[PDB]
Amino acid sequence: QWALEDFEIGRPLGKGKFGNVYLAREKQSKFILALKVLFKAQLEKAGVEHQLRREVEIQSHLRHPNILRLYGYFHDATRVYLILEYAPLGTVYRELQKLSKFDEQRTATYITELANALSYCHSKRVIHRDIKPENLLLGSAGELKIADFGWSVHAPSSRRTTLCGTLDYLPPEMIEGRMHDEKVDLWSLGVLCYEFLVGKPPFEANTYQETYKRISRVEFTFPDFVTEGARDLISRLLKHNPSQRPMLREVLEHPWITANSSK
Ligand SMILES: O=C(Nc1c[nH]nc1-c1nc2ccc(C[NH+]3CCOCC3)cc2[nH]1)c1ccc(F)cc1
Repeated sequence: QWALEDFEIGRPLGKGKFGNVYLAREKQSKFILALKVLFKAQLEKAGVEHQLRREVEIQSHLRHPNILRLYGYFHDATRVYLILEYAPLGTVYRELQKLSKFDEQRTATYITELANALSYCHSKRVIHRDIKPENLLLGSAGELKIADFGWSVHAPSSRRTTLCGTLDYLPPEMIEGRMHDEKVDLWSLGVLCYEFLVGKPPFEANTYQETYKRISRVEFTFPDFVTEGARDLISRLLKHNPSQRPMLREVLEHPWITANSSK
C-alpha cells in the first residue's frame, strides 16, 4: 500500500541490529510517525524473518492506548519498512538514566498502565515476554506505550530458545527452558516494578552465568528506602512458581498501587 517516496525522513530516533528508526512525515497527510528501517539482508542471514511478520501480525491487530500502534509496513529491494506510531517523550529507559530512580507515584502509574496494556494482550492469548525499560515509550500525555512485539507470541508455548540474549527480565521458567504461559509477563512486571524504584533490575549481575543462577534462585534484596507495600507487591510478583503469581486484576487492586496510581 505504502512506499518510501511517500515520506519525508526526519532525524534518527535510535538504533538496533537490523537498522534505525527515524522520525518521518507522511507527504500528503503531513502525518508524523516513526519509521523503523529493517534490512532484508540481515533478517535472513540472522534467520528472524519468521519473527518479523509475526511482530507485524500481532502488533497490527492490536489497539490500546498503552501499546505503540503499528500502522503498516512495506519493502523494496534492500529493506523492509515499519510504520510506527511516534512517541514524543522517548523511552522510560532514557527517563531512568535521566532520573536514576522513579518515585512510588510514578512507578505505580506505569505499572497500572502496564498492567492494563498487558491485560488486553493476554485476552488475545498474546504474550509479550520482552518487556524492559528500553521497550517502553512515552506518549505526549507522558503515558506508557509498550513497543516492540518481536519475541511476542500466542498460546501457552515453548520457544526456539537461543541463549544469547539479556536474561534480566526473563522468568525462571523461560530461562530454565520449561513450560511457560502468560504468567511470564507478571514476573516481568515485577522486575520492571523493582527497577523503577531501585534503579537497576533485581537480578543484575556481571555475567550471563551468574544472573542465570540469581534468577533461577530468585535471589533479590530491597534497599532500605523501598517501602513495605512495594516490597509486598514485588515479592508477590517474583514467585519462582508461575502459579502463585497474581492475576493482573489483583495487581490493579493492590493497595500500594491504588494508594499511588495517579492515573
Ligand atoms: O523505535 C524506536 N522508538 C520509537 C518508536 N516510536 N517512537 C519512538 C521514539 N523514540 C524516541 C526518542 C526520543 C524522542 C524525542 N524526545 C525529545 C525529548 O527528550 C527525549 C526524547 C522521540 C522518540 N520517539 C526505538 C527506540 C529506541 C531504540 F533503541 C530502538 C528503537
